[PDB]
Amino acid sequence: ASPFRLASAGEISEVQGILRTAGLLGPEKRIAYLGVLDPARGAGSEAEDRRFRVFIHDVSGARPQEVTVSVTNGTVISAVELDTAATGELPVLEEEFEVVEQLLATDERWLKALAARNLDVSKVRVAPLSAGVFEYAEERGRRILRGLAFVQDFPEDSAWAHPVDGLVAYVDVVSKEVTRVIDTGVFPVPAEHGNYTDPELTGPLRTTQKPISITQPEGPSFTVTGGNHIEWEKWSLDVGFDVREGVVLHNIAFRDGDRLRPIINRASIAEMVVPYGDPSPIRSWQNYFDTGEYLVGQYANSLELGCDCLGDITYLSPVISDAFGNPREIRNGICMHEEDWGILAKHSDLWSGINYTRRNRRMVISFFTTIGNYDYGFYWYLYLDGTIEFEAKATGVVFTSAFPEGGSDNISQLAPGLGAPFHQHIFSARLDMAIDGFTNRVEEEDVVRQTMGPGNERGNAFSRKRTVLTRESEAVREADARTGRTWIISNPESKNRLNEPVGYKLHAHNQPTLLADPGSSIARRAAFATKDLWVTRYADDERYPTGDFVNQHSGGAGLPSYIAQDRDIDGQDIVVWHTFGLTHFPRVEDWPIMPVDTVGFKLRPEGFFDRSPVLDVPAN
Amino acid sequence: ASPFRLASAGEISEVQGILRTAGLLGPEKRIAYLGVLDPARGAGSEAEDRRFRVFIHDVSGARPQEVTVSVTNGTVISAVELDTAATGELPVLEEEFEVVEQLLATDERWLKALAARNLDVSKVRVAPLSAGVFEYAEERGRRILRGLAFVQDFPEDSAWAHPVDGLVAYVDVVSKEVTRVIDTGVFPVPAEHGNYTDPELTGPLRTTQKPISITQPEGPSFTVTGGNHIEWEKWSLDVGFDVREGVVLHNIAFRDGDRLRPIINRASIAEMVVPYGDPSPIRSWQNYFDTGEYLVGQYANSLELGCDCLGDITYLSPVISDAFGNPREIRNGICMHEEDWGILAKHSDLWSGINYTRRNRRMVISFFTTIGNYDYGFYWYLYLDGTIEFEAKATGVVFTSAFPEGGSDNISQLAPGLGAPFHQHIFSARLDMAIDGFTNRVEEEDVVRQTMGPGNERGNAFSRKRTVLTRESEAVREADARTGRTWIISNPESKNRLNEPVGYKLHAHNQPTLLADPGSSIARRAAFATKDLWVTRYADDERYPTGDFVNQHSGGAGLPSYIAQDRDIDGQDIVVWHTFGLTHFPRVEDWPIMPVDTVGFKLRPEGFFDRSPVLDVPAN
Ligand SMILES: [NH3+]CCc1ccccc1
Ligand SMILES: [NH3+]CCc1ccccc1
Ligand SMILES: [Cu+2]
Ligand SMILES: [Cu+2]
Ligand code: NA
Ligand code: NA
Repeated sequence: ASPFRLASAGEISEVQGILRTAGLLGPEKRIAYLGVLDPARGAGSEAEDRRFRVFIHDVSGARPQEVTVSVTNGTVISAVELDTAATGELPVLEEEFEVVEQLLATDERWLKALAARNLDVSKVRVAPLSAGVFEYAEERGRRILRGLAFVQDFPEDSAWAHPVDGLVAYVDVVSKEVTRVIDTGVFPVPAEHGNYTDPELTGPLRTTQKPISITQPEGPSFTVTGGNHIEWEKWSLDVGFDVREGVVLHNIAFRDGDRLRPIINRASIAEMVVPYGDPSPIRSWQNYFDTGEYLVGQYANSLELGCDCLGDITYLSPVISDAFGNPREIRNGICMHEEDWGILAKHSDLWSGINYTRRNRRMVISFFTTIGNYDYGFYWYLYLDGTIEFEAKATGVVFTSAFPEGGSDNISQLAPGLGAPFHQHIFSARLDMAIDGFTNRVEEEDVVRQTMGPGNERGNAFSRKRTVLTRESEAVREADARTGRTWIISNPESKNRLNEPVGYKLHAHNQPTLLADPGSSIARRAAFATKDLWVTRYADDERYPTGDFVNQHSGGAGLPSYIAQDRDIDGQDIVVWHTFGLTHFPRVEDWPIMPVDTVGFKLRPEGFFDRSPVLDVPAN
Repeated sequence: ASPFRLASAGEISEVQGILRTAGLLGPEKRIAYLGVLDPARGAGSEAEDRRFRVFIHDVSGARPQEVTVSVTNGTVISAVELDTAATGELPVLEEEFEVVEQLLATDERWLKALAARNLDVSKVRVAPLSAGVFEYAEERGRRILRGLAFVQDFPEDSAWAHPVDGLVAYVDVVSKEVTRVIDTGVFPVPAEHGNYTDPELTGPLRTTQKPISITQPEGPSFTVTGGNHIEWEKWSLDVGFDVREGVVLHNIAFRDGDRLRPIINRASIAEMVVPYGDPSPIRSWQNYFDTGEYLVGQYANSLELGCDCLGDITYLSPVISDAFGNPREIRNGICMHEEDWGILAKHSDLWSGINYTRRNRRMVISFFTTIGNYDYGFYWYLYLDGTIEFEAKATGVVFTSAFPEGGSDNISQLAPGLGAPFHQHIFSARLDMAIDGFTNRVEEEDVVRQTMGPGNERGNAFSRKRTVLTRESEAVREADARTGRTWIISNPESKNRLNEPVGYKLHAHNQPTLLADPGSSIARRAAFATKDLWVTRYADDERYPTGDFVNQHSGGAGLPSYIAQDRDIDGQDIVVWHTFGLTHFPRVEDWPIMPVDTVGFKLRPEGFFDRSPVLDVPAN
């Protein structure tokens, strides 16, 4: 009954039928993106209109189309031809991954480069890398992928251990032309293997780990109704899934007594970028937006019980469309479980004699995605005390290069001859806030140091200051760890029992933002990544910090264009966009497969409740 | 057999006997501190000399004594009379907690202040707060406590909800004189109770939490030998316990193949300070060093199975001395267990077809302490991949005041009439490093941004720079979150297979340091807390960042005096002191008992190993 339910196989088949009947999905068409649209502001009409947005690619070279479909009424709502030279290309198709390698294997310039290196072309894998926008005028309006090569000594070999440096090719995947092959010189192909399942590399496996058993003899404390509605320890929310963003959280709310209080209308990771800091011409163009260009949701793993998710696990299996509009299930794509989380609160009082201890727990909602060499886990946590936390776990295999003779200022050496270019992993969380409703505002809170003097004779005082962000033009903010800077989202029209506005405080990790030169192509295309915090006024069509079509867009779309409208955000329907990321100088310990590193953020109640919300938690 | 074993009841009884026989422990003497001394550098003689350091207080007013005892040979090694006016007073005695309230209850000025407020003196509890050093010349050389009052409506009432503001008293606890009573005016005593076990406050307890069962059907993967030596997943270490510092980690080392490699010689939290930022004369003197002044180890809780520690738990029960030299056990004072910790490493490879997943776990060593209103958990974590992490968990009851009419810039309002002054909780970790041995150095690592130009035509490059700290005078460092600043401890004489020095990287949380004016008394006494990182050359007697006798020391002892020696630290036996802390602006949700907040730091291998150290972990 819920308009926020997951898309079903039947809905996707109906979309495919509507498009077919309308003449929009013939045999030369491919679906590059398909997703349900959220209800507009004002779904209180209960008139359910399940609408889907579709990006349709044309393999014959005709212009692509953005189509909106009403599955409820069986109609096409709108269909617009896209000018990709102006507004950007469609996301990379899974079926284009092979095309780079296959085209190159019959190009004379590529074959000559391999022959000079004594490489068998049947061993050479080619990574299909997004192109970006640089100095090649001939690429504007064309669908380009760039290719970097790795040697596979045998079919179960890890190709990442054998980069072929000094070589890169550009391919037009629609017209099937190799447009350029660039060979800056021969580098030795690193010879050591990186096969982390080879007993010669691992040695004998440890026998010292004894089992840890986590069970729930009465089952879990959360309930799932309607397929994707979760109720857990006064929290209520809907778990969505989008092929671009992955897991999306809707209608996060907290039952405070008899009253269901909204906190967040929609939470997602709306973009992620991995820019590389190696100035070599072979890789200086390399920045992939795994979300916006590749769509991380369509690469979600099936998660195995007792390996990926441990404990009493409830799964969701989201449905997405393949390139022809057929439904395909991602079996066990989302894991859902609660975890013990240590001490919640504890006091032994010298005067009252009362000893008091309570335990914490958190609800975990997660998925894993794999795009090429990298693997990422996305984890949302809900805590008993009202805290909401996000954590990204980065693992997989680092992207490699040769390590030059005489060293490098921009590459780490991992093994003899083997390098790993410096890079960042930068995320954008899009938080459509609804603190006690939709009239919200953001204040920047700084610690204030005070000088010794009158009214502060002992020089011990310190304070804090809050600055309201009133218009979008002043709502692009930077971190300041030294002054303890945080941001508070409050509802100036809803007060707690002390007559203060209710709020939530955003705690950032204060890691470095985008390091590239502000005049670079990547600074223009990933402008969101240059600042820690952006606040916009809510609009239906402002969904991604980089715009709708990231692939080969020249720059400036998304957040810089949104905030230029300079709209009123003081007690309005607002959206918080938080940039956070890891700066990765690879270490020897990251090779041949990298242990998880993490980054994220959290939101804690700030006078949202009238006292601690966990006084009613029982003793274990 | 190990010189790092825990003190036993028999050893403490022998210390008591040696002191008695030597004439040093008559009936007017009290032991204010007793602890075993670590072996000197060069214990390879195997000549075990178990030595104990003792601070002996004299209740008759004679000068106190520092005594060193050899329990092995049954001799007093040294006994020095202390000039407390010069070098500081001894730590607060547990038996002095009562004395403040009892003396005040017969003082006419105190009784008059209570009568003006219509307060029953039999209801008024008085907190025994450390005095610091301020403008009262008459306190130099005297053992002073200051008292702040709270009303207990009945014996099981939480007194913290009823602060008596506008009133403070100073007491000489040796001569039993009330030296001053200060009454700046009447404030209403907040009337609401804060009794978090009162069903009228909690409402009916939740029935929705179902059990989480964590068991180890084959027992734990770690072994304990010799009472306190731990072996777990290639880690080896000794767990010590000191009445001042609490849990101390010794000889942390990692078995890399057939070779046992040292990492950290001694790890402890060597100080902690809670400075308050309320400029009111009633509280502007208030800064307690829970470690240095009160000794957090002697207030360690007995931890209950299934409440404080959940899972397959191994306990230690450390032994300490009471004020007369009798052994007393802290039953179940240290919990020890391993925990599942999610995904360790994961990759699904598009070219090799291999799917690979491994799970992480951590070894946990923790204790909890309670000093008055506050409770703290100290957690050390060891991870499979070589990471070492510390986490402090702060909970308990916030220290309260009245909330003034018309508001305050330095106090939060928690309930009608009830305030909580702003404060910080600042810790000092003392890390006696031994990375692959004792020849170590520290480098400060910053991200380096690069400008668009020749050699960086696309403006994408970025790098890093490392600066060696060569002398103590340049080894007082500040955080810089914006440039991603970390610190690497390396051994320039031990190289990994890539011929780079082995190292470990220290990752700080980059929270604000001490906020008080640099000319204040607390900035001088807690100088360690003004900077994030200090490096000293190892010396036997340089144990605490604040000096040996913190109580009523005028300032400058400890780290500023150590680093003034300007010793060589480039490839030497060094000690890293890391300051980290929480800045606490209390929120309504912290009342009436506060949910845990956390802070800490971690160290990760940086080219310590020749590849990932967890390739030999088996599939679950
Ligand atoms: N992660 C997106 C870039 C990529 C895609 C496929 C193989 C290697 C790298
Ligand atoms: N935590 C050390 C200060 C303190 C000691 C006893 C009661 C309240 C406060
Ligand atoms: Cu990385
Ligand atoms: Cu606090
Ligand atoms: Na909003
Ligand atoms: Na050392």
